[PDB]
Amino acid sequence: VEREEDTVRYEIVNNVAWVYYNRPTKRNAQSPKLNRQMLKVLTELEFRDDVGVLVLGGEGPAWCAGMDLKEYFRETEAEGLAGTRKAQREAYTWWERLRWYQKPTIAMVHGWCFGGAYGPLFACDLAFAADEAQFGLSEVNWGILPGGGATKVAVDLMPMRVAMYHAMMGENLSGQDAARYNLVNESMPADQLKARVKQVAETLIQKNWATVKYTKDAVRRVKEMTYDNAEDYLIRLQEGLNWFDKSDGRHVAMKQFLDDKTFKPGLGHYDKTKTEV
Amino acid sequence: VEREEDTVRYEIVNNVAWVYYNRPTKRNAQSPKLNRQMLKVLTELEFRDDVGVLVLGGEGPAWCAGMDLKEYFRETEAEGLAGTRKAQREAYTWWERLRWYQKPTIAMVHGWCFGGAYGPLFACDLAFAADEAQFGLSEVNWGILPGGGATKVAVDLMPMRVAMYHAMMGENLSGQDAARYNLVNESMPADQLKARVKQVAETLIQKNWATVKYTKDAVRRVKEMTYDNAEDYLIRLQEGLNWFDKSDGRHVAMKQFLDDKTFKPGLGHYDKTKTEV
Amino acid sequence: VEREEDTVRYEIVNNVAWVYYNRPTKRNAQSPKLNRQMLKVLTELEFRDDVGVLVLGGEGPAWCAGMDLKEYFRETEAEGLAGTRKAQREAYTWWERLRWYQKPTIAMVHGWCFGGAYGPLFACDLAFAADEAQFGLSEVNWGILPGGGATKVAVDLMPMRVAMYHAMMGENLSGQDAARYNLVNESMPADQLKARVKQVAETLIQKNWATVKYTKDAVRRVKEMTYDNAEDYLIRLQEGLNWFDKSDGRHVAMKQFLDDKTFKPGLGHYDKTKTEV
Amino acid sequence: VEREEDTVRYEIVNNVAWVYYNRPTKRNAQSPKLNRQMLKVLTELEFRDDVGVLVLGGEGPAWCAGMDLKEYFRETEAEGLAGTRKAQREAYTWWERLRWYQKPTIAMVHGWCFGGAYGPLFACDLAFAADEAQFGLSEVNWGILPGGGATKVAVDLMPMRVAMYHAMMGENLSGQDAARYNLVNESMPADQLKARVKQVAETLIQKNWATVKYTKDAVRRVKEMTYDNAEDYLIRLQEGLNWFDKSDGRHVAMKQFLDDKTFKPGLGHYDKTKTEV
Amino acid sequence: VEREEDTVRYEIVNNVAWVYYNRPTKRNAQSPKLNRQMLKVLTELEFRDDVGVLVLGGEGPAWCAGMDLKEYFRETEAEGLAGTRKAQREAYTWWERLRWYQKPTIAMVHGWCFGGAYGPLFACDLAFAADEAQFGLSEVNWGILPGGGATKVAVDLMPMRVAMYHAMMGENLSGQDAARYNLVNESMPADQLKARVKQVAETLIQKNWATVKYTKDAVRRVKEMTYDNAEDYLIRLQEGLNWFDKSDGRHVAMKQFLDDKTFKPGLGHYDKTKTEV
Amino acid sequence: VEREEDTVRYEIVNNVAWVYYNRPTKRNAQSPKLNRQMLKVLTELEFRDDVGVLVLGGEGPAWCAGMDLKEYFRETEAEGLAGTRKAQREAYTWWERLRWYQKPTIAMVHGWCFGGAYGPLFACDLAFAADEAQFGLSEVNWGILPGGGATKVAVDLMPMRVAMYHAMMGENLSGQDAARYNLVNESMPADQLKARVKQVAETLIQKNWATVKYTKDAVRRVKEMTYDNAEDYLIRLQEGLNWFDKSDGRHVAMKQFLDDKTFKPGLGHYDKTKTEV
Ligand SMILES: CC(=O)SCCNC(=O)CCNC(=O)[C@H](O)C(C)(C)COP(=O)(O)OP(=O)(O)OC[C@H]1O[C@@H](n2cnc3c(N)ncnc32)[C@H](O)[C@@H]1OP(=O)(O)O
Ligand SMILES: CC(=O)SCCNC(=O)CCNC(=O)[C@H](O)C(C)(C)COP(=O)(O)OP(=O)(O)OC[C@H]1O[C@@H](n2cnc3c(N)ncnc32)[C@H](O)[C@@H]1OP(=O)(O)O
Ligand SMILES: CC(=O)SCCNC(=O)CCNC(=O)[C@H](O)C(C)(C)COP(=O)(O)OP(=O)(O)OC[C@H]1O[C@@H](n2cnc3c(N)ncnc32)[C@H](O)[C@@H]1OP(=O)(O)O
Ligand SMILES: CC(=O)SCCNC(=O)CCNC(=O)[C@H](O)C(C)(C)COP(=O)(O)OP(=O)(O)OC[C@H]1O[C@@H](n2cnc3c(N)ncnc32)[C@H](O)[C@@H]1OP(=O)(O)O
Ligand SMILES: CC(=O)SCCNC(=O)CCNC(=O)[C@H](O)C(C)(C)COP(=O)(O)OP(=O)(O)OC[C@H]1O[C@@H](n2cnc3c(N)ncnc32)[C@H](O)[C@@H]1OP(=O)(O)O
Ligand SMILES: CC(=O)SCCNC(=O)CCNC(=O)[C@H](O)C(C)(C)COP(=O)(O)OP(=O)(O)OC[C@H]1O[C@@H](n2cnc3c(N)ncnc32)[C@H](O)[C@@H]1OP(=O)(O)O
Repeated sequence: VEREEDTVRYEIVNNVAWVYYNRPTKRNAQSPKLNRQMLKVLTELEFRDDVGVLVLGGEGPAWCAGMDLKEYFRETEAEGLAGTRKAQREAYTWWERLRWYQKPTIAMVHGWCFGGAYGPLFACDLAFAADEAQFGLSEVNWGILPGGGATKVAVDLMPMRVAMYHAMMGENLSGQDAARYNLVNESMPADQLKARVKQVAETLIQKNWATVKYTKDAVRRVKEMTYDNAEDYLIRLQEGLNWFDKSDGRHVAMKQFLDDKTFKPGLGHYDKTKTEV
Repeated sequence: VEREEDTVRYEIVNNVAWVYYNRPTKRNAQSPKLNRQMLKVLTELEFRDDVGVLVLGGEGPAWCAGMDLKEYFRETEAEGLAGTRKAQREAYTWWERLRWYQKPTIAMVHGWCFGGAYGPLFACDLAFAADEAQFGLSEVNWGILPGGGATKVAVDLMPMRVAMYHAMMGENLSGQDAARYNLVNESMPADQLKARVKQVAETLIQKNWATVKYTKDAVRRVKEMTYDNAEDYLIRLQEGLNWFDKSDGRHVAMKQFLDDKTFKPGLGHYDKTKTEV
Repeated sequence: VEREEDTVRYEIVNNVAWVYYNRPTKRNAQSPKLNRQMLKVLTELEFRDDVGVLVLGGEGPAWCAGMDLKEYFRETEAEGLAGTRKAQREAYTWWERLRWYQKPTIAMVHGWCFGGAYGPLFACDLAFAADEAQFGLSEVNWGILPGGGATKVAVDLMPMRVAMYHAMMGENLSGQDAARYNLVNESMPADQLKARVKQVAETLIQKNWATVKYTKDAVRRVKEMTYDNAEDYLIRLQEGLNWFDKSDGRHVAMKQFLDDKTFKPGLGHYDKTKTEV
Repeated sequence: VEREEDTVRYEIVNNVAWVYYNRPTKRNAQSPKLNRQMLKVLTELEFRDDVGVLVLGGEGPAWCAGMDLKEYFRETEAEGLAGTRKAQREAYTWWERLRWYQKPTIAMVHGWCFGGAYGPLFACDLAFAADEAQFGLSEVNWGILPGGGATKVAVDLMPMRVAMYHAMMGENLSGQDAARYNLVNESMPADQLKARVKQVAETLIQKNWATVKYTKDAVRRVKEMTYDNAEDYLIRLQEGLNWFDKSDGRHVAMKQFLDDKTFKPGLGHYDKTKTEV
Repeated sequence: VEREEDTVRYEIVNNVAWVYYNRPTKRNAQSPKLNRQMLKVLTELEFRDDVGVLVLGGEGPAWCAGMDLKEYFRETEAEGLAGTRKAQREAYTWWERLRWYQKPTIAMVHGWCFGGAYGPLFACDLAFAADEAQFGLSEVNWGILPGGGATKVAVDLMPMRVAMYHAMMGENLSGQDAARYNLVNESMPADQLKARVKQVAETLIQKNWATVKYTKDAVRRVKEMTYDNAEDYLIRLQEGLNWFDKSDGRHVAMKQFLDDKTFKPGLGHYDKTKTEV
Repeated sequence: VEREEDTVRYEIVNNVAWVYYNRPTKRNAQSPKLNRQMLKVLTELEFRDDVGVLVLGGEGPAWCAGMDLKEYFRETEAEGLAGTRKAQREAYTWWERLRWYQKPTIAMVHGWCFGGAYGPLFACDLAFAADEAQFGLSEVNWGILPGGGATKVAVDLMPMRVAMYHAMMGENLSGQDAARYNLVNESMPADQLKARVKQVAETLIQKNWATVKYTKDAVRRVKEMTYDNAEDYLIRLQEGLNWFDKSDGRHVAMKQFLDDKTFKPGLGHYDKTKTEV
């Protein structure tokens, strides 16, 4: 998409950064330009005290139709290994920046999600789809295996049988099927999707943000640990959150529940407006 | 709950130990008193030749509403690190004793199941819920991450997307949702739950008890092994069961199927009354 | 089944090897004869340029009712450890040959699938069941734990709760339940099953066969890797596929999509008839 | 050793708890009495503000000659599985309490170290031996495999070849050989051993104690992680140490090096007497 | 080496099977003929009640100079993938049969040990070298990476730095260096090697053979487990050894130590001649 | 070191890129300027057809004295979390670029190597030290745990006991000790070090460069795999090297050994001047 700075756009609304792939006429294909610009935008939004949540959406009828077969594959193969490695590092680096983002991330998938879009899909903590969205590991249909981690995304989110069929047959899952097999959290009609995402973002914004970061990372990390190692790890993490959370939110919440009896944590969030312990 | 020995109760009925969290007016919150008494009760029931199955239920409207914010957190923080570590070891030790219990374990979850109740929920081999039960990682709602292993429980039982939403949003799953996402085996109306649990216990009691112990441990252990390592491990385990099972139940069953033709193992259990090989 | 060479049969139809367990009157039980003959048949079909897909079905009312309690267990125990180890190696070796087969594999499960049939069930990449099929870890019902890897199969395919219940209770899953819990891909009436399998095989045959092999192995392998290790591994695999695929199918497909615009990989396979890059 | 409270002794000298196995005439064999008393002593010393280091030594000519063949094995086998499991839990629990101890631990091994003494040997962070000490996995010589984790100790400390020979041949390593193969840190004549241990303890006491705890745990934990997972884990740990260390020792040390230039951390410890940042 | 049955020879002496690679004039290169014959010989010796130990040596100046560049590589590449896979399976299968052998195995390495000889070298439990032996990952010197697992052998036995240098530089280790870096147990002059191996074999033959098998497997297996998983695994293994060991050697040994006081297991093996418990 | 472009220097000599940390008067401390410039230099040298090997040395009396306590820690803490994360990503990213470098890497450590220098030390494939070099995890001496992966470096290279002592005691290893415990490959007098490194580089340059890359990565990767997974992985890697190596060096070498008999791979590298197969 001619200018690099035009390949991604964003708006800040009510402390949510709404970030969009912005190559609509190229179905939001991941070119090196988009991969560099997406990192730049993610890097500048990450530690803004007024950005609580990042939503990743797409302009036009695609969410993301994968890597750019022209600009990511053909043009880089022409500059040899050096060009291939530079292009790969640009794509992998922004998926990783999104995966470990300081703020909670949400995929808003209204349309086409193919191939190398699976990395960014997985890198979002939560994911909400339109019924009319279509998800495919289309890689087998153009003679390549599902790289950019896409095979691992399918295996880490979906049942083995479902991942195997998805990668071998290159057939598409509807939003409803993507939700049934846990590729995404939920599917709904396209005309309801933005409002649901906005509601989820507004709920996260009400939580202690430090607590949400430590929790979302804990979920990602304890997948790659034994039960017994994860038990000790979660204790170590809470000691870190104790340092990070200057608001001392656990003591604030304990006072509101035990002493004030103004909320029940089983039924709703503590009031982080209040600061008395 | 004033006296330590009153924090847990049990009944033995038809070789099933029905164990209940017994702090109903405190929603069965896990205080250090309950954590010590639960270990004591589990330890004394474990190797009783008349206890075939242990069911973990709760008195009052909660199953278990998590750790006691007053007695487990506030009062122990006041005695410093020493008090915190003593309290943590008491909670972790009984969840582990339950997780590796000599006898099959069943969670009977009729009501509230929150936070640090996830360890005991996972430590039960099987789990049956009331439709009216509510399951939550409420930790984020009082500003802490889901410790006492609860994050790992969510990740080891439920699809990653579901675990992520559950831990970040602190919203509750109904019994039906808890069953759909494999937090529990089944959900049913509260008025049907005890009878279903009683039926499941009576089925396990009819199996070779040594076989059930070796099998339930095998399921837990092979999650943390490669396929190829698990293949050899399962051979090693059967050699152990051969030693442990004095009834020589595999030869008893082989005679009943091959020679007597009185049962078909695909369709029902062998008669462990009979002892001829 | 008296002669070893009669324990397995196959037909080649439209480049699909239809292989059948052929001990119908013994419910296709895995005897040492069948284990040796199944390896021999799999070994001779594997690298045939006219075999694109292998389907594993069964003659008679069983798919596979497990190991032969008479010929695999009783008769080998009578020749001691030496006989037991020889028999075990014959069973494990053919399940492994099937699991890593050069060609895509499909389980066509019309009927009984018990115990040590789980290894071959898992060793097939894809699996399609009749509603009337019945799947059981019947091992607990004859006093043994689910060996021949069967416990690991249950844990690698199904949710932990479901695997635990399945192994401890020795109750059977219907085809529909086997599909809901991802033991198989799909369930349908028995009279529709062969046609669905034939359709799936004919779709795989249309893909680049080298691409399908590399992909199906990738799915199996990345389960046993961290996300970050799997990212690099998938790059290494594509470099291998580049060598293996003399048809240079990725460049063929790129031309058809970018230059010719005759297909869209999100919506269907490239035409591997064409050879221009 | 008739009274349980006599099976272990300790002295506090210059903030070092010198703990000794105290069954000299039974070569410090681990009986259930000693296993219970060792946990009690470790538990009461752990969080003493005047205990900086714990040294584990032995009275008489043995350090520890393993499990008590009479009181740990024979007498417990006589009370059946229940007695065996109680005895095993008592031994495993104190080795684990020592392995994760709040304070740095040192093994002072002057003499015999056999079998089930390997768990406590490994559970000590550091280990110093007399030339005249003798270390053996003597288990094979009395027909058992090296349990109580001893096989794993040998594999986690020594080269595979050395561990294999040690476990299969049941021959003894001298102190010098134990040091060459990294079973211990150092070996020296018995008459020099206590002074070296005293010197090592006095060096640890001069460090920031919170820093030593976080570091020693980090070493133990990162063995069971991939490089890339360990990188993130070590960041999480430092955030915890930031909370735990009220002395804010990293800022104290930075001032002494950058501003005051009174020490060089490459060459010695910062002065934790000073409190200015 | 013209006839397949001539590629391997063996002698039985004092219950030790002395097996030799027998292609001396081809430096004992692993051809498909040798790979098939080595499996056949290993398979027939394994469960002989008069074979306690297997030693793997070589005829002529090589132990094993790796895979046969002519018969294993060139001739099989000429029959395509099918020929390559058949040849690979023959080599891998016998290395694995040796690695998990029922009996203890010893490598007697008097001379050249190169490349694909590392699999068999590692598959032997113990290894003894001549000073004049030379060990090399010569693969880099003929433009291939160290396959047949050789890279993994180097990493599992030697320090990472040593393995890296060994694989990248294709320079040779002397016997003494091979012992210093734990590729083998010991190095000695060639004229002393056979007698040392004979002495080691005669020591293993005096141990309880079932105990040696369970122990040697435990060492190999606990490398691929967390400490805490290995603790439970070793308990499971002893339950298996209890079944396998009809001699009830642990009770025999306990009587000889506790009651008879005729041996000290720290200092020597129990007398397995005696059978009283 | 005032200008960013001055913090690193390099020379190309005989196809070796000699790269030096260039803040001699600050003992080559890793400031954000150096971390950015080191990535830039590594990135531009990596795919130069005239760069076969990269050596990492240091100007002045240090190799690398760790992170810059002023510019990496103090100044970034002053810009908050955003500044800390930016600085961490710059350091981690260049250590990783070096660790997976297309070309073989060598650490030339003539002097001080402290703390956060361990990441770059480990990221070099090979390492050669001066006797007068001093290696320390000095972190404990300034009250922090050994981050920037340094703890993991110590555990992945050195015996557990040695790593534990090194991290807890903050005492320094000499070059000779660093070599004995496998932190580096070799130690020699400082006046011999450059010539030895030059000789090692000139040997690597004579090998097939594609072969060296695939091999060095294989060594790093198979540490984090089971034996059985590593066996298959190494086959996959050779298929990749077959694609990457246009020189078809394995067939060139096979001709020189089998047909021409001009070299013996056990004793030296094939002549990659020659191109006939
Ligand atoms: C660390 C962890 O494990 S987090 C613990 C789980 N976190 C939670 O969110 C549960 C905390 N408590 C809850 O929200 C309860 O389950 C509820 C509020 C949903 C139950 O609702 P209700 O039926 O309305 O009960 P209510 O809130 O009135 O509780 C009744 C009593 O139980 C006590 N109680 C309930 N949960 C807890 C708890 N986790 N710790 C301590 N006391 C508790 C209440 O303080 C109250 O005590 P009081 O009447 O003596 O003042
Ligand atoms: C170790 C493992 O893999 S466990 C093996 C699986 N375990 C099982 O529970 C299956 C064992 N057998 C079964 O239960 C069968 O599938 C059944 C009974 C459900 C099939 O039901 P039916 O259609 O009624 O068949 P029926 O039991 O009459 O079997 C027919 C024949 O097959 C034989 N057969 C069935 N399964 C097996 C088996 N696993 N091993 C050996 N023979 C078997 C029967 O002995 C009988 O032989 P016969 O007629 O020559 O005497
Ligand atoms: C390596 C990977 O990640 S694989 C990439 C994913 N693979 C895929 O199968 C997606 C490839 N493209 C698709 O199939 C598209 O999503 C479609 C065809 C389903 C979208 O359908 P349509 O709405 O009919 O769009 P259409 O195919 O006409 O595409 C519109 C434009 O986007 C371009 N485009 C679409 N996807 C890509 C892509 N992945 N790379 C580059 N350009 C692309 C098309 O070339 C076309 O460009 P043009 O009009 O300038 O010639
Ligand atoms: C987080 C980590 O990586 S920990 C960093 C490693 N930690 C350490 O212990 C090293 C810290 N520094 C050292 O101890 C040095 O290597 C020494 C002191 C051993 C070198 O000894 P000397 O040769 O006597 O050098 P000296 O201490 O005088 O240092 C010379 C200059 O380098 C600076 N310097 C040395 N190391 C560092 C460092 N790690 N960060 C910042 N500046 C440093 C000194 O401040 C001094 O600056 P100045 O002269 O402008 O005031
Ligand atoms: C399961 C495990 O952990 S295996 C335990 C370790 N196994 C071993 O091989 C050690 C067993 N015992 C030994 O061999 C001793 O260390 C020795 C024999 C080397 C010590 O040698 P000596 O100094 O000659 O001591 P000796 O054998 O005379 O033992 C002295 C006393 O300690 C007792 N004792 C020694 N080790 C043990 C033990 N592991 N369990 C129980 N009692 C023991 C002896 O029975 C004897 O008791 P008695 O005098 O009341 O009859
Ligand atoms: C894939 C892998 O496993 S790599 C295999 C290991 N790679 C190697 O570097 C070893 C290859 N061969 C060697 O270098 C030999 O060990 C040597 C050269 C060191 C032995 O040195 P010498 O004693 O001088 O023996 P020489 O090279 O003359 O070999 C004698 C015979 O053995 C043959 N031979 C030796 N090694 C091999 C081998 N790996 N494959 C096939 N034939 C071999 C030689 O071709 C020669 O055959 P010929 O006399 O019939 O023509």
